[PDB]
Amino acid sequence: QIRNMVEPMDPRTFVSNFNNRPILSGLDTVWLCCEVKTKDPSGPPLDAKIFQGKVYPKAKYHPEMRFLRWFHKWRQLHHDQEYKVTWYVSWSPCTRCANSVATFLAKDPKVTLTIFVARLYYFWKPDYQQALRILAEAGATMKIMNYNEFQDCWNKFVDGRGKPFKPWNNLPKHYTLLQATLGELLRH
Amino acid sequence: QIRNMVEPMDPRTFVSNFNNRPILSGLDTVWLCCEVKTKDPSGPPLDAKIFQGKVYPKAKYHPEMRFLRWFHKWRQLHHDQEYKVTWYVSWSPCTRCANSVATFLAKDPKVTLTIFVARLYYFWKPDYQQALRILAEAGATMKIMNYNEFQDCWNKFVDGRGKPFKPWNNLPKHYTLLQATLGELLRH
Ligand SMILES: [Zn+2]
Ligand SMILES: [Zn+2]
Repeated sequence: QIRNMVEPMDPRTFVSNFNNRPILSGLDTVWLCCEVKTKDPSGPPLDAKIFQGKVYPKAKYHPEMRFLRWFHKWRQLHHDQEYKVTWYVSWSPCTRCANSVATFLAKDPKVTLTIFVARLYYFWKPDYQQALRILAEAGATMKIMNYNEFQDCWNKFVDGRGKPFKPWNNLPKHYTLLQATLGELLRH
Repeated sequence: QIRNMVEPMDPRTFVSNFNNRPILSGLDTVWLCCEVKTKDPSGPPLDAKIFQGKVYPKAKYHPEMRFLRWFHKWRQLHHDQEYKVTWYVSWSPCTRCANSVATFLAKDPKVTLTIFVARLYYFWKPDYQQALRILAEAGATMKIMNYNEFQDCWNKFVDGRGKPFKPWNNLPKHYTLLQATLGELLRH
């Protein structure tokens, strides 16, 4: 049970940065909730951690970059086998980071990433639209966080204090918008 | 010109009821701006009108239903030829209105409708989704109002007032959302 493997983030912090209002400003931070497993989806969570970084460049200090460096040294300490990573990230990847995660997934065919985004990041600038396409073109499975993944993220990475998940009104309103957007953007 | 054929609506009313923030309810009414034309769209508009209806049932007082009765009476006064109707309605259609318009478009292969919605109405509830999916059958061309269609509507149906149309913030961002949602819902 990964609640001990990580240093769970604050409830007032989660409700703020994982709010899925598609157009939102005032959140300068992107929170990545990481989780490593084997080619199995049914066994134990093998390792887990929470990265965070601020959005202004350099992109070398972004929570998807902190992951890529961490997972490089971590892959060394464990045996060569197929891994299944999955992210619960607050904002979608930026443009430079999407290129890094693509070069990574390309070199290393044993890992297969799955990113759940709470919000799509600059879904209107066409640079960021091809960033999402770059990822799904490298093998990364891109999805929108729905009620289950918001809940499953609360249980696993928060000071839940046994408290159960409290969903805001307009969650599936925003979900239907964001899924359909990600659906159109990835379409080719 | 058609600013003369109708009873132009108020400027403060148009920005109010045609604002395209995908999520809205503080809005009790639905506004339908109609326009009938010939086979050739490069000709002038034959007639035009503004309907109104409150959003609560029965659907008999919905602005797309007042049209269906009005257009039946108007059809008689002219010779039979092919009409190209186009709506600029603020909310998308409800479920029962969509049945009317589908069966209506079915009786008369000479009419071809084009509906421009400013917002999708209850785009998350699953029946209101096959609601748009009906009109898509029986031929209705479904589209989202982008800036051009908002502008063209101000010109034709709004008491211009000698002040220019000022488009509201995030209009083409909201367009991306609603355009993506509608697109996915119609293939679904
Ligand atoms: Zn980045
Ligand atoms: Zn109706």
